[PDB]
Amino acid sequence: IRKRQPFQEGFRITYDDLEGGNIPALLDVDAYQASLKDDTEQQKKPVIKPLTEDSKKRSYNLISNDSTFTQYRSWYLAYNYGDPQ
Repeated sequence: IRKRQPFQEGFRITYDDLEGGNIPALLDVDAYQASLKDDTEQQKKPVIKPLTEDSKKRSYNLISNDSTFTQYRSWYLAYNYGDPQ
């Protein structure tokens, strides 16, 4: 990663600098699958279920419970999808 204007000094990048580059959460595959399949055993699939914690119950630090984004942010993500302006 380099700085487009290079001669002006300094190159520091902080969390606030990655506007709009918030990393999407990972959906709960198991949950979706299960739901659909037992609906099958009986529609009404809680696809939605962004997963909150990992196996060892380590949090993914979601921005909120009813959102699809985590407090994690990435530079790559931003340069590619963030605001071009």
